Amino acid sequence: ALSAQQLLNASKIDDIDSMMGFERYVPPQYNGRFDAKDIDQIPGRVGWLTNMHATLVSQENQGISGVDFYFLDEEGGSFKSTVVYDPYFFIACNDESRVNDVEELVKKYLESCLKSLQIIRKEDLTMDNHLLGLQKTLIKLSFVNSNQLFEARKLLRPILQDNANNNVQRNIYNVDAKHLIEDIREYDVPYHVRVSIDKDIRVGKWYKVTQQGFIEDTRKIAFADPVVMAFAIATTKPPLKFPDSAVDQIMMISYMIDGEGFLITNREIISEDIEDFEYTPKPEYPGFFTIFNENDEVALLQRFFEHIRDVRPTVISTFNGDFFDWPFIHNRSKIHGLDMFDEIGFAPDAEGEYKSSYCSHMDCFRWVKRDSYLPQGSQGLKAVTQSKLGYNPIELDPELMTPYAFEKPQHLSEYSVSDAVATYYLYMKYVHPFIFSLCTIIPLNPDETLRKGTGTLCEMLLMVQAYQHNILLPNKHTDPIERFYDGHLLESETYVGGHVESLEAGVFRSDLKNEFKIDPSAIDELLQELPEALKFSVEVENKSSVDKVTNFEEIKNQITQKLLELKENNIRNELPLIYHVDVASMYPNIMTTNRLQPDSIKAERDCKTCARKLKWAWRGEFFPSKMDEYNMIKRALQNETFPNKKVLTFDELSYADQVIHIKKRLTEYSRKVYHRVKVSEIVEREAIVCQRENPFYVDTVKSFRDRRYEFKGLAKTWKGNLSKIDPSDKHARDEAKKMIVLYDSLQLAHKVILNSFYGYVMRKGSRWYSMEMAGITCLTGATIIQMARALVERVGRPLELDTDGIWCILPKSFPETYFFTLENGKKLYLSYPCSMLNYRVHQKFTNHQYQELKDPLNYIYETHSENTIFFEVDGPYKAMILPSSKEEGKGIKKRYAVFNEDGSLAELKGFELKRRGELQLIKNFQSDIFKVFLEGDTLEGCYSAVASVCNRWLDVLDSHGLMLEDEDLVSLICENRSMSKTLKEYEGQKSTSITTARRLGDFLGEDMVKDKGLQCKYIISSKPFNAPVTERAIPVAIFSADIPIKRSFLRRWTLDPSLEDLDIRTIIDWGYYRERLGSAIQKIITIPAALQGVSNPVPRVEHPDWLKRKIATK
DNA sequence: TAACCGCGTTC
DNA sequence: TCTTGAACGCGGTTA
Ligand SMILES: Nc1ncnc2c1ncn2[C@H]1C[C@H](O)[C@@H](COP(=O)(O)OP(=O)(O)OP(=O)(O)O)O1
Ligand code: SF4
Ligand SMILES: [Mg+2]
Repeated sequence: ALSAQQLLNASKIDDIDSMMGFERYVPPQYNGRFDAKDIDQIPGRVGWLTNMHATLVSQENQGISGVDFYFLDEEGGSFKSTVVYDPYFFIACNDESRVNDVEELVKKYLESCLKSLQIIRKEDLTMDNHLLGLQKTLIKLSFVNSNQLFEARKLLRPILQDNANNNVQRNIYNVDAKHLIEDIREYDVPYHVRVSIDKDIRVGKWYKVTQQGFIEDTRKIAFADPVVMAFAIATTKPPLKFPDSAVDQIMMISYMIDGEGFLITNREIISEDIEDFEYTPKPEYPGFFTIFNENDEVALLQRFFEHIRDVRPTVISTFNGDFFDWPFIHNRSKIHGLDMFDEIGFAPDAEGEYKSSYCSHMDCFRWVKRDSYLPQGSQGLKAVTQSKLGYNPIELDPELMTPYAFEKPQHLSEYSVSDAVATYYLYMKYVHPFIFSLCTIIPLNPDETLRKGTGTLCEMLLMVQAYQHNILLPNKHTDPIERFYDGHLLESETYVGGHVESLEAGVFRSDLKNEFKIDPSAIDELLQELPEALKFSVEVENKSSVDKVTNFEEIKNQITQKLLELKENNIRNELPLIYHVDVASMYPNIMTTNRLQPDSIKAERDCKTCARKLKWAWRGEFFPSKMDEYNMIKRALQNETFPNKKVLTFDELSYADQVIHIKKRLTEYSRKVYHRVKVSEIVEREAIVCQRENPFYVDTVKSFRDRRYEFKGLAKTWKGNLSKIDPSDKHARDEAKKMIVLYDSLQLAHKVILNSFYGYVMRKGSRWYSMEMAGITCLTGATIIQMARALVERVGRPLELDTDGIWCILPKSFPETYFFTLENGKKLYLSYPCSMLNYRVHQKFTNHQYQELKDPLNYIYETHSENTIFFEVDGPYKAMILPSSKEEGKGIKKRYAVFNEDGSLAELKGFELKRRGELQLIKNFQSDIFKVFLEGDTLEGCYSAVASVCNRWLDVLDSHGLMLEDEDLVSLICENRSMSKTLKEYEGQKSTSITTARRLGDFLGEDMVKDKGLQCKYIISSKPFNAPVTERAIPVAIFSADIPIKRSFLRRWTLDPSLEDLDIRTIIDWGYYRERLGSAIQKIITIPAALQGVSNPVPRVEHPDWLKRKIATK
């Protein structure tokens, strides 16, 4: 069957890898001991593992499944070895009495696929008394191949759906072996992952291939060096349109190999014989490119395909090559009669992405999207290169590439080549070390470590831990389709997340005095807690003792001066310090403090201080209908013929689509009757957390957090090295910076995976699901951060607060940073505002019930006090600009701008210029104003220097843009906007992006709006009027097209049949665009100035009504 | 006015 | 088949 067509395919693959140099090496036979202390005398071959692929092999009739491992040896060659391992899953029963009887049933019903049967015990944390050593008995169903495992799984799931569904009734006045199968387990594990876990094999490690298995060579830890190749293509699309594979040609293909770069050209579209040249933006990224000037598109592709075979790459890297680059090559190779699989070994898979067997295809766009921590507006290759590579790649309009093929091709080749050097060094500096080091710990291959969701990565890490501790894997979670509460059907239940608040707004600077009204009782507490808060810092936060200090009383008196000095002067006016307090890896440390894991959340029925009762906050959004109502609409629905995708009944439907209809018909009934559709209620629930459960989950979080803490630490050490270096030595400074951009990206690359251990608990299909633990983690974080704000509020003023961070000001007379001294010829760091917080969270949040198993054989536990929740401080900063809302008594959260002592921009957040695709004028306005919030010498002087830039930008919108040129206009007025889906999935929804897409469709043709993610760049129109903005967006692209279609389309949407004008200035509603500018100046300039006591610096933007009335009263 | 949506941020 | 979470700003429609 498919074993036959699956064993044919391997032949093909087996021959491809041999063509690309991957011999199938079988180790010599060895009748000796499986020694580990010396692997040198055991005969075999050493290799650095570089890929894995599940395959189907034959002896030495149906296939026996296994994994092909691709190696790079130390002699400079390569080989390939295979392991065989029986796929398997388990069966669980109700009655341990009858365990041997159902095994008899399994052997006979699964006769055609079962290979072996076994009775296995595993620890199951679902089970009473499992912490005393009790285990659960399972039946292990091994198989030959994975095609037979699937057959058996399709033979039992019928039984599983009888043992629950019904129960036939016969003799009403009155046990089968089939009803003992409670469930199957570990049935949905992918085969290649099952092998790497059970055999403890990872890509990026060194193994000595031997007859009895792979032996990890603990000696060599450093990676080997593959042969890397990155490439980017250039095409010849039509003007105004994205390239199509059918017609469009292929001008060039640039690529790089192991540090030497190459370029091949198509002379039927080009026009010159480009000569060998150099392009290195920085001396660290060489780019000497030798060009292969070829004639036709076939000579192109045939030289590319032959060069790959001549270099044997183990990794091909691209940039959005799975959605464009590769897929075009295949369609233009088929168009010219070639087989990519037969020539290179690449082909698309079930997900549409391109892969091979010997060569991992690394699409850099997936590391940038997932691990770069860059905003979506910075995920193009240019923004990525400036951010991560430290130079500017050459930009070129897409609508000038194919003309400049004939026009000026020696610059076109520089674009071609710049995209390659960007892609090659981006991969070599960021993608290669991150992904391959991630394969060291995560049991997948490079092209899957690169593409899986971060939640799935966490699932993989937790499975290795569950397997090595002999823990039975829970099945994948399935959400209940119907859930109720007090008689109402619910729309969405959730917990309340973190705590966000904006408190003050405006400008604050390290040289402009501020007013601090201080609570004396607050300092009185700081007075009492002071002796123990310093004993805190030296012990908990530095791992030392006050016995070794030389100056504890010397500094304790030193800082009690500055606090008692303030005890008298409650009201002061001094320069402020701008500081930031944020706890390091909050939610992970909240979890590892409270021993929080999903299996630790028990009930009353799952059970002297082991149970730790913690509180979370449930939030439900339910309909305002009762079940009498709910019952009434189901009867109406039952008398309706529904389509089949000829017409079926309501009960013949799928239950999932039943609720869908019910919800859509309860959608409108509940509204017209019960006045609304969503009613919100939040109840604070309590849950217990066993402090003695198998800590396999929380130990995976602690292990991964510790793995990130080192990178986050090394970055700080190199930050100080950059401080203590002369402001000139080029190499030095550069080197530092280079290292601090790598170690910040790396620690941030671990940041999302680390925090995905908390999100995994709520993920759809999670094996370890529990709404309780995610809610407990958030409310603990909320209560911690609100306790911290209540303290700083009484001694300074916090400006903004989010989840675990607090921006604040404190008077300059407040104690800042001191350093303890030891008799070791060393010193210890202390910043009092951090420690005063950390002492008091270590007094109201430590876990005095943390129990750990300290002798397993006798099942003894021991209690201690664990808490790893520390604040960290960054600063002091020079300035911070916080906007304010256009409504009364309301700031705005999640956006501000801070500035380093240097004047450099430290952090800018939330605003429109960072966001992907807003309107460029607002983006250009914002990238102009925050900089001149640093000029001037008084506050009201600041707001007027910034007002100059505000009025100059208003002059552009007030003068109808007649100062900007007819080409520098269209970009400053553009509004580029992405559409997550395709048009027909938006029917019923009317936005500006919607109509721009439909208008761009019947102009350029339906080929423009085929795939999703399309960029709706448009302008708002003046005509028609007395109408919505929704029905007024004009696709900006028409203005470069042909005049009659210009007038035809524009006249249709303007409702004016006369072609009065064709200029952008004619149709654009300037009153709209100046109102969107007026809102920006209100939020960032004037309203902030008012609340700081400065009259309107830009009186051309008018204060809102409520603030005028508030000004008149004062 | 206020609820509610899509998008893309900040956590 | 594959799949981290919630809170929020802002423009825009809808009730
Ligand atoms: N992608 C995310 N997914 C889930 N939770 C997140 C995410 N980002 C931030 N958070 C949640 C969990 C965080 O611990 C918590 C605080 O975020 P944040 O302070 O920015 O980083 P962090 O506290 O986890 O590490 P650190 O502060 O050292 O950079 O909010
Ligand atoms: S809290 Fe105590 S009684 Fe309850 S399950 Fe855990 S160990 Fe058993
Ligand atoms: Mg934090």
